[PDB]
Amino acid sequence: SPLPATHDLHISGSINGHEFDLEGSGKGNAKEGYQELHLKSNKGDLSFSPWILVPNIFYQYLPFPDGAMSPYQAAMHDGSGYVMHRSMQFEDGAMLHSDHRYIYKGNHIKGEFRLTGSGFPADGPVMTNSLTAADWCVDKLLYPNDNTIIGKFDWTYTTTSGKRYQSDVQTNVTFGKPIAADILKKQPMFVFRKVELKHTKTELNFKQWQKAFQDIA
Amino acid sequence: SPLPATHDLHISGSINGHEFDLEGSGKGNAKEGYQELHLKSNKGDLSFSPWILVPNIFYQYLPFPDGAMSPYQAAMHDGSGYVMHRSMQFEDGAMLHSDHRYIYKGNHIKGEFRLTGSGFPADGPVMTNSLTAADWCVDKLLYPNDNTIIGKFDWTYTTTSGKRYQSDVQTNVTFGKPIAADILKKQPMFVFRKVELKHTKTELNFKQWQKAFQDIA
Amino acid sequence: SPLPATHDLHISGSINGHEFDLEGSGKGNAKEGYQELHLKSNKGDLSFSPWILVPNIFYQYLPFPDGAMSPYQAAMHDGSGYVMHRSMQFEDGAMLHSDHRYIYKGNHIKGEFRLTGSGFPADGPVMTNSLTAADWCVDKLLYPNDNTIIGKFDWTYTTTSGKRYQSDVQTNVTFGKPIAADILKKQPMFVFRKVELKHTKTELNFKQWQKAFQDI
Amino acid sequence: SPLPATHDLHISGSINGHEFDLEGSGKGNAKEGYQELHLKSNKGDLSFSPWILVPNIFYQYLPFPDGAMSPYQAAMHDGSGYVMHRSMQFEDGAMLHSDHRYIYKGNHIKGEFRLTGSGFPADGPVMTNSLTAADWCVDKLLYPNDNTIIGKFDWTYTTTSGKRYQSDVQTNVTFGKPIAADILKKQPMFVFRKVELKHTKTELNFKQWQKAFQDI
Repeated sequence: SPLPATHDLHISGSINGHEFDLEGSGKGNAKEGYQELHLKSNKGDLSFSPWILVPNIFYQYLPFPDGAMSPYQAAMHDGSGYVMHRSMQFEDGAMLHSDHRYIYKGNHIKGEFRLTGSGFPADGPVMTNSLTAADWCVDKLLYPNDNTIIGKFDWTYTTTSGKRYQSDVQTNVTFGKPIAADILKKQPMFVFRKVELKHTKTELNFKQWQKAFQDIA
Repeated sequence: SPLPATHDLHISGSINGHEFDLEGSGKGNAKEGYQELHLKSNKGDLSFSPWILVPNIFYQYLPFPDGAMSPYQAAMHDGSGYVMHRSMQFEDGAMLHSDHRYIYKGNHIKGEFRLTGSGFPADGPVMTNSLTAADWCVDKLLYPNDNTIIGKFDWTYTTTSGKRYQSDVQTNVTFGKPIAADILKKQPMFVFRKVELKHTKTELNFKQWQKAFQDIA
Repeated sequence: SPLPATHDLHISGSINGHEFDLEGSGKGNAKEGYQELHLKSNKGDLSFSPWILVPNIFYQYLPFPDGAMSPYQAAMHDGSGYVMHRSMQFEDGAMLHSDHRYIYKGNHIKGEFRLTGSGFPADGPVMTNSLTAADWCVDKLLYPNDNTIIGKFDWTYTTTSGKRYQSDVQTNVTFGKPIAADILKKQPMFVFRKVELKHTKTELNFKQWQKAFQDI
Repeated sequence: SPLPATHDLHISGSINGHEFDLEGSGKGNAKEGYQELHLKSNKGDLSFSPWILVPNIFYQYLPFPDGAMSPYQAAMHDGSGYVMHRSMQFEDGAMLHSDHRYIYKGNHIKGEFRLTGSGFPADGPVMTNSLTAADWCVDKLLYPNDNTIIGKFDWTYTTTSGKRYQSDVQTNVTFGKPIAADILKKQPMFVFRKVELKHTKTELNFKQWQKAFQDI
């Protein structure tokens, strides 16, 4: 493959015991780090805030500094691939885990994601649609061995009450083959991201900007 | 349904990116809290310690104090059911999540479990088969609303080096209908458990004893 | 050196930046695990729930099963002693850590505890004095080496709104001499405890029951 | 009240039960974020890696973007001040918490920091003095109310074995007066920092670079 230009996603699973299923497609620009995605529900109205599906709704679009391939891009490029496993531990006792798999077809990516979330309080912000936005975020990546990224960030939404809603997020990424030694010696690597989400009860339109950095200006 | 007498399990997923799949059956005694289970691999040798599959490898076998039905037993009994979502956060950066679903057929239970584990160090105790046993365990249960248990325990194995291997484990249990009000007013509830596991690279034989308690002698 | 029959406590530090200081005296039964304590404020009215000072307000009162001494008691008995370091990580972002020291004078314990708690939201149950009780509790103990206990429990209060207030609690205990081999080989050890607190803005009246168990 | 140009530190407490006490002096540039510090032990040779005292070894040196004062600096500037409470939760079960206070005398800061660390395994990198450097670091800051900062970062050292040593770090900062509205509305704020440490068993020589950012 070359760098990605387009992608689709089928994402499904359950939140508080209630099944959900979405699909759609999007595109992005793998040199800029930007991507956008449209999703539509296959099982009626979502009963939970669509914002809970971020960050889960494609780091193949993410370059590393000075136009280098991120390990994600490299793994797409030679076709050896990777999977991700993410955990979100919310401050109010909720948990959401996800598994991420991909199939490549030239410069197009097909994502299959499975999520399980539970323990969202009936009156907390996820079940009342009270999440309003996700804060700008710094992701910290380390490679504890040659085929794994352990990444972390503190994830916060703003909400309608003005109180933020917090979780600890950890993403373990497992590669089909060794990450290039030149990527492995620049640790830690950070990535600054911004997202937007417009949404109804049945549809999402998401956009994301990403930029990797070892150091700041 | 009545109380369970027998069960089978199909359990599958991936550990460090490597797929695994097991099935088998067992039985137990729902008044005593005891159950045993035999499992066999459908995909060759496990490349990870089988002990990592405990606690994941049926609280329907668990009575509450003085022969009362546990909420698990009650949910089987009227057929309204429940699911579980468990998270294990290991001290060395590994994570393992699981989703648990059941189907009842009279006094027989069919479990379908899906697990994703990742970030196990190549030289840590899971990938070297160095777990030797699981410590006796106290599970602490609360019901933050009428259809959910949030349970927790500190989970430790002994290992061949003599160092214990630790994780934080949280199990969120989501019920199809409200838990009985008489169960909901006895919080917290604790459960003392013991397990044994004999195993090879392709087969497991597990046993478990459980006893619920609000207070001790 | 005898098992403890009476004790004093001086506990101080700050909560959300506001200094506090209490002292008092109590007693208990080291064969049974029970003790009780009275504390009075030296700096005016407490600005936070006094319940936040539990569990921090003496495991020298705790025996082990079958009349054995707990490690806490043995270290009092030989004078070698120990310190505790405790951390409470609250679900709403607050943190409270404490440092515990003791002087023994025959059967009397003097505690000097220093505490820093911070980050408690102005409308949370601690700052609105809305905590009503602490749930009964199981403490899981391990000894990762011969002079250290690492213990954990999930700590929950009931509150006036009905919704519980939770924290993760880790207590590390460090001994001046090795723990006896016979205690070391019985792991985990669990301890079941119940507490009561009656309080006003200046005074606390605390009781506790505790009992070690390995199995039920 | 001027921005800081020099500072002293007295830092004490215990690690694994062993008391330690250091003092010294340093300086820095409050327009640039840099500061450096020298510390000397008053109680003999340290029995643990001196790296464990970082990050704990002065954000009054930290400016905010475009020459604005950080909240730390503004609270020095008006004399209203603040305290910090920090917690480090290590991957191997150790815990280290600290309490930070300051006295200001014109452009000079006096710090008094109290620390308790415990649970560090005898064969871990802290007790074998095997920590070699601290990774560069991004601190995420939020203000859940008008006098409080709640900050977090994942803290990692490199060690002689090649394997990193990790901890979760939460710092709660409490202000004697409200933070300015204009600082409050810019959340999150991030801070990028680099540190160096040269040390012997009795002496530390510490430098730090820091720079706030909202975006890159």
